[PDB]
Amino acid sequence: NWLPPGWRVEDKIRTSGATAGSVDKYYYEPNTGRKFRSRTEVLYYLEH
DNA sequence: GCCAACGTTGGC
DNA sequence: GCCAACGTTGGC
Repeated sequence: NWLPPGWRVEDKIRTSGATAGSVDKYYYEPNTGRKFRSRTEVLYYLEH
């Protein structure tokens, strides 16, 4: 994508409820493994 | 207070 | 209706 080196993205499928079958993505910072739950939040972190 | 789970919201 | 960013919230 436009992500830097060592950034991992993970799909998690919603298993239950009305939204079941929906996918949420999560972003992992390379050498810290810190977790962000959107693209707006990650590029903000990288921009500041 | 953190956060995983699932809900809500509005531009498309 | 889809998408996905973001609201909420109860169990830890």
